[PDB]
Amino acid sequence: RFRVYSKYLFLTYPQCTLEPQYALDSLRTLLNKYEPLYIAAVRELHSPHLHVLVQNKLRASITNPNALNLRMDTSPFSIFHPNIQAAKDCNQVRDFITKEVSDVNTAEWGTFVAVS
DNA sequence: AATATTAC
Ligand SMILES: [Mn+2]
Ligand SMILES: [Mn+2]
Repeated sequence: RFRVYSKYLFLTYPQCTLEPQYALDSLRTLLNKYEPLYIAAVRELHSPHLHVLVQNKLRASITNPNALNLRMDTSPFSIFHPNIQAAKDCNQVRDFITKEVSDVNTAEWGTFVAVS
């Protein structure tokens, strides 16, 4: 039985290559009930993988482990599944994934929130 | 969970 109940989410999509911008744009509508405040999306192309950090205005309660899955819009139309965690420190997470980044592979939206 | 071994 899986439950993530948090305002702040650290997503990881292994073996995933989605352009960070489209991952950001569609995760923003998937999460729109929780009013996303800030989103950062970083593709790492050295095990190719996505990291996403999401700061919402309301505590998101996620109980469907597939609710955030993403599908390519071209062949082979693969489902991409994330590790979904509550972020223990948004500053540490942000630091981790932006350090992992070229600035071509990054996508931000909104104003970063200074958690307390 | 459920990608996968990536994930503060
Ligand atoms: Mn990484
Ligand atoms: Mn870890």
